[PDB]
Amino acid sequence: MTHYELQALRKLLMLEVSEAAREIGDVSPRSWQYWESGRSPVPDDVANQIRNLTDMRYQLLELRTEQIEKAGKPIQLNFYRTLDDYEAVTGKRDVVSWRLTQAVAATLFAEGDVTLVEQGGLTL
Amino acid sequence: MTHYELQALRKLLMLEVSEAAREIGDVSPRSWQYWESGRSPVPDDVANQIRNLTDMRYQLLELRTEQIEKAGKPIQLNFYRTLDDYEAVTGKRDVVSWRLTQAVAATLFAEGDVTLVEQGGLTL
Repeated sequence: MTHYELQALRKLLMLEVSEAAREIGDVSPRSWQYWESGRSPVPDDVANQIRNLTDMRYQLLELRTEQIEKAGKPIQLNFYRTLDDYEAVTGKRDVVSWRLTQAVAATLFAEGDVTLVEQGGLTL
Repeated sequence: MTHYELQALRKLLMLEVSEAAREIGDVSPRSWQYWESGRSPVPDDVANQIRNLTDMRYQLLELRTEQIEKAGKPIQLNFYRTLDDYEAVTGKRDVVSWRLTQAVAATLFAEGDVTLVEQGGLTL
């Protein structure tokens, strides 16, 4: 996977460089920056994890689309401003899953399929 | 517009807070942070600008999708790592439009509709 493929997906998932560097790579931000600028090759394990996260974004989008089908109206999704807000609902400080919820909800909200709330959002 | 609606769209556009603060609000990064945390209300002009940038995102997605239809195969899109790369192609150092090209290209790449290149991509 190239440096700009890696960056495009990392940004699309709403990961910060420091979060991706720590949770996906087991490396410093400077190393992840090198992977994103082409200064060092992207390790294949990292490319695989990034593609699997991209697949999960797609799957979550599909599940929310099925929920929208059942509801007959746009559903509500929680947009968690902070990891604490996410933790309040899930009990876990899972950075990558938190950013994933942000990416899914933001995409659906922009495309008109969903409304956003801080607390009433639909589960699963 | 609520504070988390503003943040979700700002992030989906791939804008940094300092970029949104300078180019969209005419305000400091701290003031934009306040709009995104709920400490100050989102000005209606800013909300309008954000909604229009979101419309442009959707519109660029539609045009690229039409280009893919006409091509009969995946097309190549430039993913500009830096504002310099963007300017080299467009002749303009338009931060907001640059981030928009990144967001469009990243979504289409994730869905498999497009390949990414650093140079030579199909222009629109």
